Amino acid sequence: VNSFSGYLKLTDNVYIKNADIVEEAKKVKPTVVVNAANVYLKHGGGVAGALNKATNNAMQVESDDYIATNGPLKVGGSCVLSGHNLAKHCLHVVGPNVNKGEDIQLLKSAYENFNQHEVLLAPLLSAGIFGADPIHSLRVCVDTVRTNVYLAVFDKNLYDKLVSSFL
Ligand SMILES: O=C(O)c1csc(CCNC(=O)c2cc3nc[nH]c3cc2F)n1
Repeated sequence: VNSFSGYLKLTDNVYIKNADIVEEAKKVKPTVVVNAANVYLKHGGGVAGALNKATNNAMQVESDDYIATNGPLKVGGSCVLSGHNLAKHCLHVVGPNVNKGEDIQLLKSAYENFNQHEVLLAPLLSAGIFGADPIHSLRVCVDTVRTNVYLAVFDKNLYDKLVSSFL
């Protein structure tokens, strides 16, 4: 049993809810919240901008030190950093950004990072301002992630479309 509430069950291990991931993280304090990161960990907008704002920019400060030491992530890659006031840990995962021309096949590699964590609160990778089709992102998620993933979808209209079209 875990503390996630109000989710629709899509499969054995994937659950979904119309929710603001920031508010959901603040209430659950999950072990892992996933950020929709870019390779530079520049958390300017979308999910990343919202998560970072909720940490009062502490996420960005920590991220800048990480990049100064380690250099950029790979598209499809990830790193584990602090969850600050939102979670124990934040898994920063880089989905391909279609608006940068990045190969959508890397979306599966991005979701594979979730398998290193038994339970996660996450957004749909490469959705929103990353330009991919969220229906496709949900399909890749379901077909790739084997650990228990709680997906937060901010837009109610999109949430309803994702549920109604799910196979
Ligand atoms: O419906 C979805 O989940 C969806 C559609 S596009 C996309 C990526 C961009 N997300 C955001 O800008 C975003 C900003 C927030 N500010 C406060 N809480 C937020 C949650 C967010 F998700 N997510």
